[PDB]
Amino acid sequence: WNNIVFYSLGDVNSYQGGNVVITQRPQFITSWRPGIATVTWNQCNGPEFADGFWAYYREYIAWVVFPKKVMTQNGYPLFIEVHNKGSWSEENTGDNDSYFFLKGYKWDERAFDAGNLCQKPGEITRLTEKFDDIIFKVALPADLPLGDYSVKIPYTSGMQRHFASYLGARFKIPYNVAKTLPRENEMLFLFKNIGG
Ligand SMILES: CC(=O)N[C@H]1[C@H](O[C@H]2[C@@H](O)[C@@H](CO)O[C@H](O[C@@H]3[C@H](O)[C@@H](O)[C@H](O[C@H]4[C@H](O)[C@@H](O)[C@H](O)O[C@@H]4CO)O[C@@H]3CO)[C@@H]2O)O[C@H](CO)[C@H](O)[C@@H]1O
Repeated sequence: WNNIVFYSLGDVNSYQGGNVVITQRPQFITSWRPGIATVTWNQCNGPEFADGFWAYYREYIAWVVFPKKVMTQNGYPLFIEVHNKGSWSEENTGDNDSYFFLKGYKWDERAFDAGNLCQKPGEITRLTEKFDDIIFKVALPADLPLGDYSVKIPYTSGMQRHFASYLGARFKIPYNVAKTLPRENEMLFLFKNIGG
């Protein structure tokens, strides 16, 4: 059997880009913040609870799905580009609308730990793991009005936890499903367009 549960993080953060001109590509840093996660998706055909007497195997993969474009409040498109993905595995690069970053750091790990191996959507748990930052840069359209900007950029980040009854178990949430997961995180990108 295989049980996979996606635990979604949902913090809001700000990044000050300062004064910028439309010929520049201001950057912003997206950091992974340990916190409370909410199940937003699962797929299970195994047992619901492990009572401590039985073994199962863990495969954990961190995910970040980030938009390639975002509209400003006043109606202008900002183009998001990856500047430094750190150790993240940037995949499904052909998608026109979103970046997909994954970090599979645990696999084939046998455990007897008691717990709920298929929490339902809405359930929560605390994620204490830390992952690398991702630095993005933004291209501003030349026709962007001058002034202060506070751009809300929704995105998904979370932990895919896969429990299985056997060794060598592998599962990755399909990109097409991931792209649709609730985007509970928010980067609030601030900057003042002084021209150019
Ligand atoms: C679908 C698939 O399995 N392979 C694709 C691959 O998928 C892996 C990728 O998304 C990474 C990103 O971190 O996470 C998963 O794998 C983890 C580790 O990162 C990876 O190093 C490790 O590999 C070990 C393998 O499992 C062992 O059997 C082997 O003996 O030793 C290897 C190295 O130590 O595996 C884990 C698995 O959880 C994903 O599985 O991504 C690429 C890039 O897109 C491509 O699609 C592959 O087909």
